[PDB]
Parts: sequence; structure tokens; C-alpha cells
Amino acid sequence: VADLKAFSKHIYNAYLKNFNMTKKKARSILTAPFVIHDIETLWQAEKVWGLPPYKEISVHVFYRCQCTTVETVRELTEFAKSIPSFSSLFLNDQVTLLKYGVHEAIFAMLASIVNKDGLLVANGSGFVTREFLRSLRKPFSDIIEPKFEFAVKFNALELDDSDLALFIAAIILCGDRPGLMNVPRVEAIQDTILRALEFHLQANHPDAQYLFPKLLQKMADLRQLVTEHAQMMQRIKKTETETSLHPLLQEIYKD
Ligand SMILES: O=C(O)CCCCCOc1ccccc1CN(C(=O)c1ccc(-c2ccco2)cc1)C1CCCC1
Ligand SMILES: CCCCCCCO[C@@H]1O[C@H](CO)[C@@H](O)[C@H](O)[C@H]1O
Repeated sequence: VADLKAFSKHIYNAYLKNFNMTKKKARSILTAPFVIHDIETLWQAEKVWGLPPYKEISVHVFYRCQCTTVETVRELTEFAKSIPSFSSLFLNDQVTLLKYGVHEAIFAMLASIVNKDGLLVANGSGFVTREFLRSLRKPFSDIIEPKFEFAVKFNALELDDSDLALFIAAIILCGDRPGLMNVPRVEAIQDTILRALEFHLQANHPDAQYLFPKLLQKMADLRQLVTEHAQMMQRIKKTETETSLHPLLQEIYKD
């Protein structure tokens, strides 16, 4: 309880140092950004704002998701490396962790910039509506909406940034990942983060009953969210041959 408090402080600093936007700053903005809600406003935003050559509205928007997804893998990688227990693993295990962990963490973190009406883009200087993203053609509308369903429920838990750092540290440092070399070591670290999380919630959310087991179920739900995301990504790679898929995301899905 004493030790695990110090542990959590370090993981929080890892978080504050590496992530380009806190949930704190996102809610404050979300409560002014340029609203993108149709083709004209997307154009004006671009003309708020170097991607692959143009194809069409839905694909262009998918290119922008893809670029932000890659940018977030970057942050998550620096954040992981800022955790001494992560950085102490052999480099191959770090890659295995990030490979199977980042999309779960990405979708967890995504909730911070989402409300029921849309999400922030371009570092908070823009806001893209959910109805606009719903209007894109299949399969680009289908891959977007489920993340929204997840976020609004997740945001009802009202985690702050110090909760999120442990929660995401817990997602990354997961002994379950296929092809781990040193499983007992990663399981041990995961257990520690989870114990630290449990205590942290006790102090930070003293009136929130069931919050810890609530968040453990969200980790199980994120796992299913990502399975469905990869399946949709398989369909896009198969039916949308003219859409470019970033090589880094390719190396992640190839598993
Ligand atoms: O999986 C992969 O690796 C392949 C990529 C598919 C990812 C599916 O993308 C989704 C789905 C749901 C919610 C958000 C996003 C994309 N994101 C955005 O922040 C974002 C960025 C730009 C726009 C935009 C600009 C102009 C008009 O719209 C809109 C949203 C999040 C997601 C996680 C990191 C970023
Ligand atoms: C930047 C952090 C995220 C990295 C995620 C990408 C991991 O890709 C994997 O890299 C391995 C070599 O390291 C290959 O042996 C695997 O075939 C490949 O799937």
C-alpha cells in the first residue's frame, strides 16, 4: 500500500511525460474546436490542418484514423519504455507486448477524446461528429461506431488521468500475450500494477463500489473489441484493395 503508491506515482509521470493530450485537457475542450460534420467542413479543416494519394472521402478519413493510430502507437511505446519494469524485459518481449496490447490501450485511451456526439482531432483544434463518421460508406463506417459504443460506457466510470495510466500500464504488461518468452516475469509485473490499481481506486474513488472489478471486465471487453476490429481490418484489406494500409499496422495484424 505504501510501496504500490510510489509505483503508481512513477507510472503517472510516465504518462504525463509521454502522452500528447491528457483526459483532463480533452474534457475541458470538449465542454473552440472546428466542427467537421460534412464534406465541405472536412475540406475547410484540411485547407485545422502528407498522407497517401487521394482516393475518396471515406478512404481519406480512414487514412487520417490510420495516421492517428500510428501516432498513438508511438506515444504508447515511449510510455511503456518509461516504465522501468517494461524497459527491463528483453526487447523482443517488449515488442510482443506492444504488438498485442496497443490497440486495446488505444481504444481505452480513445474514450478520453470522445463524447456521445463526436471526437477531437488534430490535437483538439477540431471536433469530428459521430453522425458524419456514420455517413461514410461501408466498411469505414462500421469500424468506427463500435469504438463509440465502448467509449461512452467507459467514460461513465469517470476515470481520471492517474487511473488511466495504471489501467493502460496493466493492458500493456499482460502475461496472456502469445509468444511471450518470460511469462512468469510479465505476469508478476501485471499482478503488481493491478494491485497498485486496486489501492489507487480505493483512495481516488472512495465511493465507487465495484469499480475495480468493473475495470477488470472492461479489460476483457477491450479484448473482444480488438478481436472484432482485426476482423473488420481483414475485410478492408480484402475488399478495399486500393486503400493503403500502413506497414507498421501491417506488422501488427500479420500475426
Ligand atoms: O486499426 C488500425 O490500426 C487501422 C486504423 C483504423 C482505425 C479506426 O479509427 C477510428 C475508429 C473509431 C474512432 C476513432 C478512430 C480513429 N481515431 C481518431 O482519433 C480519428 C482521427 C481522425 C479522424 C478524422 C479526420 C478527418 C475526419 O475524421 C477521425 C478519428 C482514433 C482511433 C485510435 C487512435 C486514433
Ligand atoms: C513499435 C511498437 C509496436 C510494434 C508492433 C509490430 C510487431 O511486429 C512484429 O515484429 C517482429 C520483429 O520484431 C516480427 O518477428 C513479427 O513477425 C512482427 O509481427
